[PDB]
Amino acid sequence: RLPKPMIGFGVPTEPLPAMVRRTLPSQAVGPPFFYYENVALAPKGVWDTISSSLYDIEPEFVDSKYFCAAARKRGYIHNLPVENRFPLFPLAPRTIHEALPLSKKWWPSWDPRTKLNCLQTAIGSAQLTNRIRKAVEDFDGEPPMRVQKFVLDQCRKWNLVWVGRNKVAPLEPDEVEMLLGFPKNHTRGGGISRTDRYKSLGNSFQVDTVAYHLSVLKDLFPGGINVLSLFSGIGGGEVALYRLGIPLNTVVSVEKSEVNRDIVRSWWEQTNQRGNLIHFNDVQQLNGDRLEQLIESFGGFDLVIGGSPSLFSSYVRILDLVKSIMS
Ligand SMILES: Nc1ncnc2c1ncn2[C@@H]1O[C@H](C[C@@H](N)CC[C@H](N)C(=O)O)[C@@H](O)[C@H]1O
Repeated sequence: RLPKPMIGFGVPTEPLPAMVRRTLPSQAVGPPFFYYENVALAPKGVWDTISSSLYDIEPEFVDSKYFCAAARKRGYIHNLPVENRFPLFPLAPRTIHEALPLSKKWWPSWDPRTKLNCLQTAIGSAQLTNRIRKAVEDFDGEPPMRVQKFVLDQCRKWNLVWVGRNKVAPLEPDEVEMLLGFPKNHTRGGGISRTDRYKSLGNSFQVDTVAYHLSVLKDLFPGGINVLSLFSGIGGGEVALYRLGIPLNTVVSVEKSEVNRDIVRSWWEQTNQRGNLIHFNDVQQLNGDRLEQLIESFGGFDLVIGGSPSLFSSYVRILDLVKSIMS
């Protein structure tokens, strides 16, 4: 169902495809700009539904493996210009060994991975890494093919990395933070647990990818940008805009988790944003009246952006309200 290399209309690290053009449906244009992200792998009918709900736009499928050392396959529905995109610099390390230098010295020659799988919320238990330890410990390299297959399967499944001889480990949160393009300690401290760190990171945007798409906005909004960020999580979008050097004037962030909200608030302060950050807890508390007053108070929204959430319906309802209001 998906393209041969998932580079969308193009990725910075490879040659542009032969086709980099898109003609936006007439209704799909106009302010505001919108950016919707969903899992790439999904039945035909779902993406059909999403497209029909979002002004007939066809999704742009891209794998974040072209932006970092971990794969992430996503479909992005948007109405942004597609040309003159530039990446965040410097480019993220794109192999496990580049990203995690301490992992290279203990990487067995028989482990061919140079790229991690999609980063998820759950982590490999001590029990499993123990099983792997005992499975490889008996041999002083290399282990029988069937055990090689057993441990390679477990490692791929759980994104385990080598940290010593006979020792694999799940990624620690700082490693995940950097793989996703977040500043270090972005999710550390302040009342969030470790497992919740993994859950908030596992559900986030890959920042380099998103920034590559949003980079076209930098010239358009020198006054600063007003953003409706829906299901904003730990603020992947805001961090992308920030790393792009796009000033943020007003951000309306709708996020159910208090832990996520606090993470984003801390970040907002730490980066000394002069602009305004406004939090709402439920996407269902943004009615036409609330949107109206937000807009008459702060000006219209330049970008509305949301990620992988009836909640999609909430996104659509809200985007439609905003576009209606703005004309
Ligand atoms: N009803 C809701 N209203 C607003 N946010 C929700 C709601 N339900 C779940 N969420 C938040 O949805 C975010 C949707 C995630 N895919 C977001 C990841 C986020 N975009 C990031 O880049 O970090 C999470 O914070 C979900 O917990």
